[PDB]
Amino acid sequence: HHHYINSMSAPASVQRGQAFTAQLNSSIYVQNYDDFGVVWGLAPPNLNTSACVGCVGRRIGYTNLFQVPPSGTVGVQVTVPADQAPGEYLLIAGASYLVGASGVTGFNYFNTTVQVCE
Amino acid sequence: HHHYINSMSAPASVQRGQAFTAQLNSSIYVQNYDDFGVVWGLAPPNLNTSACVGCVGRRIGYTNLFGDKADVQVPPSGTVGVQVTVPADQAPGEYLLIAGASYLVGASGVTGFNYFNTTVQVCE
Ligand SMILES: *[C@@H]1O[C@H](CO)[C@@H](O)[C@H](O)[C@H]1NC(C)=O
Ligand SMILES: *[C@@H]1O[C@H](CO)[C@@H](O)[C@H](O)[C@H]1NC(C)=O
Ligand SMILES: *[C@@H]1O[C@H](CO)[C@@H](O)[C@H](O)[C@H]1NC(C)=O
Ligand SMILES: *[C@@H]1O[C@H](CO)[C@@H](O)[C@H](O)[C@H]1NC(C)=O
Repeated sequence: HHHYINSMSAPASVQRGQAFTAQLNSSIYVQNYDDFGVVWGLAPPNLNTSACVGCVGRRIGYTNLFQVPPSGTVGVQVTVPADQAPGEYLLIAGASYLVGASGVTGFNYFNTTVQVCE
Repeated sequence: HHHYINSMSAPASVQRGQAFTAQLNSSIYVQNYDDFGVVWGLAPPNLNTSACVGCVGRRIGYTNLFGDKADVQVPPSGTVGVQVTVPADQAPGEYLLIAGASYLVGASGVTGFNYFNTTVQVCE
């Protein structure tokens, strides 16, 4: 229990209804750290997280994690629903976690721009 | 898809090293609502959450709630029991049992944690 997800990547373009792979990177940490899961969201590219605290957009997946390489890469399956309108979006990964002796829990967010094609 | 965990209960006393049954209630929700999982923590009885934002204390369990491989099936409205086990080395005494339920809600996809606590005595 001493590694955390530190970043997320994904293809620049995806086809709706067709699964693709998102990559999650991890690194070692001194404090105890638990990655519980990752919610996958598809958001408008203009999303304002200050006005919409915690927002990830439309939920398109959830990955339970609680396997994961402590200091490397893991691939995760993600699908944009077939009915999604084409265009530019933000793909948002919301990683739930616990850290430390006090058990601080929360979400870390990672995003990338993706083009959703028919 | 339209229900949410709104409360938690547990026994007044639990034996360390032994699993006990905690209860999670759920209610109907107007907007779309996902419960992803519940982290179970043992926190000092004096925990100030204003100073320790989002703290659950020592992690003693995690219940995955999403998908068909979910640990338990939450009824849209009602209660479900969850097996939670206090570590065998836990110091005896009074604690807060804290349940941290991760969620997503609404068309904007607001994600976060809801916290429910109850006082529990841990005995040898
Ligand atoms: C993830 O980590 C690997 C090295 O472990 C690196 O090659 C890759 O570029 C990283 N991706 C991101 C988005 O940081
Ligand atoms: C997307 O991530 C960047 C950092 O990688 C951050 O500055 C930006 O606020 C994020 N956007 C949203 C909508 O979360
Ligand atoms: C909801 O939980 C409370 C205790 O937290 C309990 O009194 C009640 O019976 C529960 N709901 C149902 C349907 O029993
Ligand atoms: C315990 O739950 C009550 C709700 O009845 C809440 O007011 C209180 O802040 C909780 N305690 C902590 C330490 O969060």
